[PDB]
Amino acid sequence: AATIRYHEGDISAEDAARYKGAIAIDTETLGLVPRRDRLCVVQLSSGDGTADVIRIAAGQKQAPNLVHMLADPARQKIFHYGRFDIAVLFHTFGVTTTPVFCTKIASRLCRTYTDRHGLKDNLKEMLEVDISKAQQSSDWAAETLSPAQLEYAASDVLYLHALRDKLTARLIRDGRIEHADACFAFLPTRAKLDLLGWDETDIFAHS
Amino acid sequence: ATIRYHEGDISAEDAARYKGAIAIDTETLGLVPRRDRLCVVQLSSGDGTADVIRIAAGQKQAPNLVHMLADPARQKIFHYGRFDIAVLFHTFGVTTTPVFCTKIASRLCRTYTDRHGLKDNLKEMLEVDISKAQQSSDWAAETLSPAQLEYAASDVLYLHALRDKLTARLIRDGRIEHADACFAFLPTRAKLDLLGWDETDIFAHS
Amino acid sequence: AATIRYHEGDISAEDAARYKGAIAIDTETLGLVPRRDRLCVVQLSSGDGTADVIRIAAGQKQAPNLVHMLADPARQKIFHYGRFDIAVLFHTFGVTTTPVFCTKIASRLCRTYTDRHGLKDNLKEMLEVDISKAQQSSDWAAETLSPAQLEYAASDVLYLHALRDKLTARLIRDGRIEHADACFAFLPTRAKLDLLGWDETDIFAHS
Amino acid sequence: ATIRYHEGDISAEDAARYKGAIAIDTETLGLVPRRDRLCVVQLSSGDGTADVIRIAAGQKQAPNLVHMLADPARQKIFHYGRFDIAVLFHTFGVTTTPVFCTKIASRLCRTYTDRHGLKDNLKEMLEVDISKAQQSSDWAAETLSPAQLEYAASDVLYLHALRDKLTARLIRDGRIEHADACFAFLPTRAKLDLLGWDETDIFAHS
Amino acid sequence: AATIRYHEGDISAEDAARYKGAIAIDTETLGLVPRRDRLCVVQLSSGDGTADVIRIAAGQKQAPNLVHMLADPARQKIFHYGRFDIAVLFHTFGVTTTPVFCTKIASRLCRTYTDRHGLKDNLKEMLEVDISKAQQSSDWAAETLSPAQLEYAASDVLYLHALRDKLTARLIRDGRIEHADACFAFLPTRAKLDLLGWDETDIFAHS
Amino acid sequence: AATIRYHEGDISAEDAARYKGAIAIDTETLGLVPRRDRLCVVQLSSGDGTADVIRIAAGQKQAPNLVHMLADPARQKIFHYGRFDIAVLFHTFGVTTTPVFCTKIASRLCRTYTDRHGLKDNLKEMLEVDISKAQQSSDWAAETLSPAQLEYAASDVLYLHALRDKLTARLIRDGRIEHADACFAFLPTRAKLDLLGWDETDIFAHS
Amino acid sequence: ATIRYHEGDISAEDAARYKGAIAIDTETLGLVPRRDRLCVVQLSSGDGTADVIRIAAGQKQAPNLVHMLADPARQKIFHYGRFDIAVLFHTFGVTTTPVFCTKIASRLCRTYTDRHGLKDNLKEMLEVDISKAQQSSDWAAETLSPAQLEYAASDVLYLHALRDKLTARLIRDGRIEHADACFAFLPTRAKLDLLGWDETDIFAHS
Amino acid sequence: ATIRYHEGDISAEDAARYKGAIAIDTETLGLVPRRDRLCVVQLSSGDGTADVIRIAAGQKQAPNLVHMLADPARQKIFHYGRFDIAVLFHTFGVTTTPVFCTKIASRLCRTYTDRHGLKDNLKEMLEVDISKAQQSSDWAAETLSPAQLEYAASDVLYLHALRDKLTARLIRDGRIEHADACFAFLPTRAKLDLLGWDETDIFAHS
Repeated sequence: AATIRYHEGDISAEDAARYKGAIAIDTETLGLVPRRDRLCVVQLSSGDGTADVIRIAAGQKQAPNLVHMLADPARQKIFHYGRFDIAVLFHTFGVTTTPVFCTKIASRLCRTYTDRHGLKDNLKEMLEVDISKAQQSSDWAAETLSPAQLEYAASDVLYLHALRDKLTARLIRDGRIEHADACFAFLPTRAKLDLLGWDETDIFAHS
Repeated sequence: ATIRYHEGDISAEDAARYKGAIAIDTETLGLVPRRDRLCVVQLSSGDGTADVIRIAAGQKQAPNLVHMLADPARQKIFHYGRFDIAVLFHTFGVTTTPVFCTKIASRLCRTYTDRHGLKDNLKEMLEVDISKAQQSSDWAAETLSPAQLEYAASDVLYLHALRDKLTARLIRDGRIEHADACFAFLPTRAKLDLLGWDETDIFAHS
Repeated sequence: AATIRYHEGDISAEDAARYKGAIAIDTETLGLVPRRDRLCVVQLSSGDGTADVIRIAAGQKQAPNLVHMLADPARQKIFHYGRFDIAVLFHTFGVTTTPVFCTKIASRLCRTYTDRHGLKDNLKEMLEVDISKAQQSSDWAAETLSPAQLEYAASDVLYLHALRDKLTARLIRDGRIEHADACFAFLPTRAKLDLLGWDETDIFAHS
Repeated sequence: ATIRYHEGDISAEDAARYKGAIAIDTETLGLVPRRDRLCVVQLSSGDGTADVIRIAAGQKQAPNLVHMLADPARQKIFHYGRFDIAVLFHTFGVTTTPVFCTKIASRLCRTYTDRHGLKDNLKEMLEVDISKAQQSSDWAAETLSPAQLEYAASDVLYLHALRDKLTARLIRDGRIEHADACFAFLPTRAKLDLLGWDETDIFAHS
Repeated sequence: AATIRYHEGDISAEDAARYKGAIAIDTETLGLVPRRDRLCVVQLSSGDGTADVIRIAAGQKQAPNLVHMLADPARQKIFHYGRFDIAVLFHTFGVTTTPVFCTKIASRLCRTYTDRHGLKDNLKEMLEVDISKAQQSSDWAAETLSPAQLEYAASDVLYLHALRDKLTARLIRDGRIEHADACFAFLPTRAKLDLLGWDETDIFAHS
Repeated sequence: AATIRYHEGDISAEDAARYKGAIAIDTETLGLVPRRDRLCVVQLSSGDGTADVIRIAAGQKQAPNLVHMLADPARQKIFHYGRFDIAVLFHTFGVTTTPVFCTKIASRLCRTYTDRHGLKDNLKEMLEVDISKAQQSSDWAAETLSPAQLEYAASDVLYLHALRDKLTARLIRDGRIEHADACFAFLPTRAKLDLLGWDETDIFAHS
Repeated sequence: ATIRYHEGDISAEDAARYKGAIAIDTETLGLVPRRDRLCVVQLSSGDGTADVIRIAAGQKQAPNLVHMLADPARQKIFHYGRFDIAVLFHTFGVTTTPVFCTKIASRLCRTYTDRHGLKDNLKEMLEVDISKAQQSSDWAAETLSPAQLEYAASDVLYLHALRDKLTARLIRDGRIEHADACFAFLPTRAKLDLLGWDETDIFAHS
Repeated sequence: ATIRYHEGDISAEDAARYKGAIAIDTETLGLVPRRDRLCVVQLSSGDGTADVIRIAAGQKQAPNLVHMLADPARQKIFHYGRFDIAVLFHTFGVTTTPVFCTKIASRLCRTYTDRHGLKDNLKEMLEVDISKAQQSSDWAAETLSPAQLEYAASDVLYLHALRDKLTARLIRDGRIEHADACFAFLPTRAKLDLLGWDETDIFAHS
């Protein structure tokens, strides 16, 4: 019945069964460099106002119930800036998350009247929802996640279905849903190119 | 006879020579598609001959060429297709598909150099020499010169061979799947450029 | 009698008849790239403390009463940074707005003691009028403009006659009215050069 | 006899040769008008001959030249008039009008190159070769050398022909009206430079 | 008896006679480019807590009582960033102000523990005096200077003797008084080089 | 019994005897350029909540009790950004401080989820301790240090043992203690290379 | 006979030639170790001969080479060891120690020049000429060419001599102790690069 | 006989040749005075001959040279004295005064060029050719080579003549008083550099 369902290592089968459709997802790590900074938390939400928070142990390389969800082509995974998380999940578990919807790419493609494409600003404008970023820069490898860390992790996925729905309607209205879908199809490759060593260059540029 | 010249569109007879992949480049009045009109489209089937099609100011149709560009059964090979795909969509409304880009391929496998232009690729990969002297000529000239026609043909005459060599390197070095995904995105990348995202990576934060 | 007169598609003939002289004008769009971001609103004021707000539909390419006002050489159009709006109006309707007075160019030419040439700062110093920029970055394509969007649109044109008058007096006092008038005569060409593809370069520079 | 040399001002007799447009350039002690004085003004009527006028330190009048510069009935042709118009206004108080600038014209039509200098324009458009060797000489020298006089004349001898070729390109490519509006603004752009706006586009936000 | 003695055109002989020693001085203009932006106000203080504020008219090229003070080698002129004001005064009146003490140069040479060398920060640290910069960016050519403009002009010179005295003691303590004096001797040339056309380059650099 | 024990010139033998293990240490100077800006204060703490504050006189080149502590290989010296202080101490006294632990290097090596590696931010996150930076940019050469300067100097060393202990545990947890120890072994050379003339280049780069 | 070629690992017999310091360089597919695989390791004992070891894709062991790299009794000499030490650790898991880097040495003593590459060092310090023509070749080629083998050997043949000359300069100019401390840190600097600190000095504020 | 070589200090006999202005330059181990020691001081009286003084590591005195440098009755001529004045103060504690700097003079009068180095000044102003080949040599060498001695002498042999030509231009173009004030500040500018203000103009806001 909990708003924040906590797991160690992997999601339970009962909680994975809550996800009959799209899966909202984010991760927390020790930093922005996957080969240096380990995966610490994976958080998920089915869009019903509750979330799963999964603590990932140091050195952990399998999470079979979660990994099946990530690879399942029948269920879309929704991220805000999936470029990073898709890379972290491939680096850690060897899974290519697919198919994906990225609300940051979607924001860039339809919220053409602003330069503010972060999650907090998207949720404020599109949903009139306030989230706090205070815990983004904390030690996510802690043995005991703090109440504030659990709040942040859950709130970071609780609103992604609703945000995707609003941005999808804007993309359809403004004629860019096809462009968005092509971006989402390339996103796992973009993440893998980062891991391989092209993380600071646009492969489509001249240089 | 190795450079077949056409006004406006390739003939149906010459289009029928293209039984497989189509090497393609364009020439324009500059690097800004909405400012700098398409002036030439050049094609080769990889048999050592080329078709050079001169495009008129204001021309909006080229039915035989457009059918080739849209034909999903025949790959189109470009060097830096990001630009030409945008120009072709801007001019004719056609989305060229499917594509292979030898510049993207070069960037993904020739990791030991920063020289990814066509001339350098042709020299290293094929020992073929081309001259870039006519690159900055007036492609809207009333009469294209013999030097211009030779330059335009040379930009397409070797793309099948270059594609094959770079594909072998992509296989050897493990990046053929990444290259194919880049090629699948390339028409969208070109369309995003036309809409004013030309100086930003849509996959970056900004 | 309304302070904010609302129109769909075009201004009414009765309201266009209010403009016996200069026309204060601005636009709202989906962003700063005319070939990508459609025109959404045109707002006008005759300088009497009231404004016309005209919602422009997606795909709309004619607005005959408005376009006649924009092209009428007998009535000056007053913009703050007309470089953008003149381009948007030419892109959308094919009209070359003329003649124009730009209060941003005027500010740059006479308010030589400051680097703050935006509308809010000009209105504060020159008129002791406060305006809020909160709604500048909103979805101007909304089917129902919000009360805050209507306030912003109206306030954005309500003070331009008064601002033009103050800046004109400063330009005369400080000896730069001729320079300003030459800038205003070039402004439609500058806007058209942006649309053609020179939007990021000064055509008068070496490169 | 093809380079007519004058001290201070052109003679009335030689000014009367100019029945139409006046090609014009200047030489100075550098690129900062309030620091670097005007040293030479060079003119050509487009007939293959030039007038070279040497300007003295502190000279504030040149009545025959100033009458030509202000005469609204005769166009003045410059390559990058933005600079010379400023120098002439700073020195003599004259606003040169009306003007044609071949550098603005080049930027508006030679969209396929970044080379908009005079030497490159003359080579592409006219197959005329000029040498820039004396560009960085001391133009305030007590005696101008034959090389300096040849350089100064060559900067004006071809501007009518270059104007005509670039005008044809502006017609072909649809930008003659934009060019004319730029020329109408150019004297104001030059005056804004003298006032300290030389490093900013007055039409930008900043 | 006034704290702020106002003058039009030139200081009176009676008020110039108050200055038996160093003269604290600043100017106000229409901006930072002397050939474009006219001199509007010259303000002076003898260090006794009162100031002279002299309005300079458009086109005015003489101010004989003031100019004698500026040129008088027997009385030091104290500026905060005299590089600018010395240039403006030479451009306007043809006078080379000498000798000078610049409290900004002095601050840079002895307040080596901070990057904040403006007047407000110097007065706060060295004298525990607060001044407001609100009126720095105002129209100084106004026919009627506002009460706030008069306050700003006076406060800008009221504390310069005291600031010079504190910074002089620091320069002596820390061994850099000779360097400071050499900088002050070069300052009029530095100002003149700005007017001539070297305003954006250090003449002592390679380029 | 004092929380802040004050010394002129050198620490007393009795107070040096308090340091049976690691020595927390910082300095204050007239600025960031050792050849220009003299050493003014050395502050130490044994980690018991009290500190020694030693005023260094102008021109002073010996401090034998302090220098013995700095050179003693049996006692670690703990700095936050020791690169600077190690250089200042070598420049002033000729002593090579060794061995060292730098909490800024340690922070950069383990607090990989943040870009905020200053002392104030480290103490806030790692210890929930607040310090004020108000007095960092003050005149540290004053004959009479102010109460606020004494507070700042003491608080700057009071928490370094505790910070070192927390960061050491993080470095061990995250696998980078060996990297940190190698950085600390190079740190005196890095400081000396700064003094010699390589202060603006990484000697390990290509250029 | 002066270039001994090996597949995969140096032979035990040839490793036994190395009684003292070991000059070493590598060749790769580019400058990003996790992207661009190790292709060649080249060694010299300083006797005018070299061992060139070609490394296979996916190769993770080279026992004789790794024993040399880890042997604390024999110094390894590199020019810009920061890169090669990282590549060797990434590929084989070995931490090369102890090391001398002639590029660090050059930066610490050749204070009158910005030219710290190997070719310039060899020319000034030894009057030895090497050519960099094969620097940007495909080092993963199925067969390394004679030019590639000569280039690879020349990169190690002179490092003992260069080390000796630069050591003399470090003694003369007072920086040998600083150099030795840099060499002691160099393996850590290389490991920090692999972890993503490659564009930051860990000793700076940021 | 035209290059008189000295160890440590000029002889009293050769110092007595200098009855007027003293042309002077130095050579060092690089551009950072506290890192890169003074190695050579070269002087000329303007008579076509030079004194070259080799400076030892750690040398802190040179009494005859220092007396010349401090002598207020004899001007010292440098090209970019900002550097050498700092090196001489750092090494010997002497404040060289009074000075003329031909690089400052060049910047104040050769307003039509960005080429203010010595070689370019000597070529334009005197038609004298010097070669910069030894600029980046090891000036702390145990034996200075004939090429080094020729380079060092050539840096001072023409400074009187260059000073005279640039002074004439400063007179012509109205900036001799500004130049003299710059020269009066130059020793302070050099001392501020040594104190860490070397990358900032003390007269700027920051």
